[PDB]
Parts: sequence; C-alpha cells; structure tokens
Amino acid sequence: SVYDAAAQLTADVKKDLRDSWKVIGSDKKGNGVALFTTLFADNQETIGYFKRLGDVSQGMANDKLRGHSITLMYALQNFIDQLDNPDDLVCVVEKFAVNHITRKISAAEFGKINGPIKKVLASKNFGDKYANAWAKLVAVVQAAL
Amino acid sequence: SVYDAAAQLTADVKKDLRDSWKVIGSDKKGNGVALFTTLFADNQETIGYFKRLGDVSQGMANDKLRGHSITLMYALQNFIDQLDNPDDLVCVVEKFAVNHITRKISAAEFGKINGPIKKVLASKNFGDKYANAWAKLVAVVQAAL
Ligand code: HEM
Ligand code: HEM
Repeated sequence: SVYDAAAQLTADVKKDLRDSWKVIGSDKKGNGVALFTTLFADNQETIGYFKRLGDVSQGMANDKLRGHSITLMYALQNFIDQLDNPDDLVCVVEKFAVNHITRKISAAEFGKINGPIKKVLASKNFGDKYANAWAKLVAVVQAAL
Repeated sequence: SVYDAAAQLTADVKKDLRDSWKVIGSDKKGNGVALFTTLFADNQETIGYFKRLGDVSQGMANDKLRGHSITLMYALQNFIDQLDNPDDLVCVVEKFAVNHITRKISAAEFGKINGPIKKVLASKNFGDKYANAWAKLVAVVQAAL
C-alpha cells in the first residue's frame, strides 16, 4: 500500500531527501522549469499530455508552463514537509495521485520523472545516492497509481 | 484585470501578508482544516462542490479533507513566495484559477473564503487590517475567474 511505501522511507533517505531539497528547492522557478523541460527532451512521447500548456518549447517564456512548473515544485515541497508523518504524507500523495489518475497517467509513466530528477540533481552535484533517495519518494506516489 | 489587481499589492499590503503568514502558515494542517470547517459551517451552500471529499463534517478525521486542506495551504505559500515578482504571481494565480473555472466556481463564490480567512486570522489575534490585506490577495485570483 501507499502507507507501506511511505512508512519504509528511512532516516538516511529522509536526510538525503531534505539535504538535496534545501538546494534544488531553493530556486523553484529555475529548477522546476529545468525539471519539466527535461522531461520533454528525453521523453517526447509525453508532450501530448500537456496540450493545455500550449507550446512547451517556449520554455521559461511560456507563462502557463512557468506557472505549472513552479506549482509542481510546491507539490514536492508538500511531500518533503510531511516526511516525518506517514499519515499526512499518505493523504497528500493520494490527493495528487487523483490529479494524475484522471489524466490516465500510469505508475510506470509517472516513473519517467526519475530521469529528469536525476539530471537536475547532478547539475547541483548530488550523485546517485540522492537520485536513489528521490526514486524511493516517487515510488510512494507510484504505489497510489 | 489580474494585472491591475496584482498592482494593488503595495509594500504595506505585502508586509502584512508576510507577517501574518509566518504565523498562520506555521501550522498548515491545523489552520488549513480550520479554514474549511469554517467555510462549510458559514456557507453550507458550497458543500455540494466538494462531493469528492466525502463527508466533510468529519473534519480532521476525513483523510481526503485533510489532504485537500494541507494542499490548499501550499497554494497560499506559493502566492506569498511570488509577491516579489508580479509576473510569476500572475502565472501561478492563473494556473489555480483554471482549477476552479473547471469546477464552475465564480469570482463571487470564490470570495466566500474571505469570511473564513478573517475568522482564522482573528483567532490568532490578527485583526481587520490583516483580513483586508488577504482580501486583496484573494482579489487577484477573483480577477482571473
Ligand atoms: C515529481 C513528479 C510529479 C509531480 C509532483 C507532479 C505534480 C503535478 C501537479 C501539482 C499538477 C497540477 C494538478 C492540477 O492542478 O490538476 C500536475 C498535472 C499534470 N501532470 Fe504531473 N506531476 C509529476 C509527474 C508527472 C509525470 C511523470 C507526468 C507525465 C508522464 C505527469 C502528467 C501530468 C499531467 C498530464 C497533468 C495535467 C497538466 C494540465 O493540463 O494542467 N506528471 N502534476
Ligand atoms: C484561498 C482560496 C482558495 C485557494 C487558494 C484554493 C486552492 C485550491 C487548490 C490548490 C485545489 C486543488 C486543485 C486540484 O488539484 O484540482 C482546489 C480545489 C478545489 N477548490 Fe479551491 N481554493 C480556494 C477557494 C475555493 C472556494 C472558496 C471554493 C468554493 C466556493 C473552491 C472550490 C474548489 C473545488 C470545488 C475544488 C475541487 C475539489 C476536489 O474535488 O478535489 N475553492 N482549490
């Protein structure tokens, strides 16, 4: 279950998540757009899912894309803040899960975000250990899809 | 015009929003649920819009309501963080506006949140001065509906 997936996040993982978020989370507009734009360049098949955002190739200049990207980073902020309380983490994860379930996004497709996260982390010198920690957090969401 | 409304956020208004947010934003779960239990208590006619959350009268015990409430507080956090840049505040406001336009929520009904905000602020010893500052922030979203 989602609860089991959340309850598994260890102290070392939470530590790595929080330490890395201190940095990548400090510039939500910049890192959010980079994270999201990287998803398109590496997984072109997903572009169609974001038609509401207009021409996503416009990057930062696209106000809809910018608003979406900044807001996505606050979803992650939400997750990071609820780490010490699985019950709260679970209810916010399920809330965001519905938003994707309605868009027909499968657990496998949601996992496509791992590549982008790993790359953004690397641009800030956070290695594989940190990428693995984030994959574990993403896995919590996947348990809900 | 969302741009004209954003212009209404002067130095003094932004300061009050920040000062008050430091207090109410420190407990997103508690204050977030307080907002909704108040909204549904004072304006029962709005309950229908929230069918997905189930029995809202359950308050904190309702996982869907709690997840919803926490998430809402992060939208306000988003707004507060974008006060320095009107162009970024506008794009995040329009993003959330769409979420309500799709649910057929009008500017007038969105404004019903002012009552709960004033009550929650009052409970923390923040008077009309602060309630009015927040009413101006809500006005920015109303301009986009
Ligand atoms: C770190 C992981 C992710 C987070 C935290 C996240 C967060 C969000 C948030 C907050 C929204 C706005 C929900 C709404 O207002 O309706 C959203 C929308 C959406 N997401 Fe994600 N998402 C993630 C990954 C993905 C991935 C991997 C895909 C694609 C395979 C995806 C597809 C979508 C779609 C199609 C929408 C609707 C966009 C629109 O039309 O506004 N998301 N996401
Ligand atoms: C401070 C003002 C408010 C903010 C910042 C706000 C924020 C949000 C956010 C972030 C969501 C989740 C979006 C999504 O995932 O689709 C949401 C959903 C919603 N909001 Fe608001 N909202 C506010 C006031 C209101 C008011 C006053 C009403 C009704 C009169 C309203 C009606 C809705 C409805 C119907 C939903 C969908 C709930 C669901 O089925 O999950 N909102 N709002």
